[PDB]
Amino acid sequence: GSHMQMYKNLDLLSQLNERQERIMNEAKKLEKDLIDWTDGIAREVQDIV
Repeated sequence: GSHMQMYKNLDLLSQLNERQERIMNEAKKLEKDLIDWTDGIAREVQDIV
């Protein structure tokens, strides 16, 4: 009845939380790639200069 409807809706959090964890993972990835890019370019430019 009303309670099961309520529980099914509360349970949609599962999918939303999956998405939140994906986006957080992609932000961490991006941060690490930006750092590694910057460090890698600096080493290369130092090699040139």
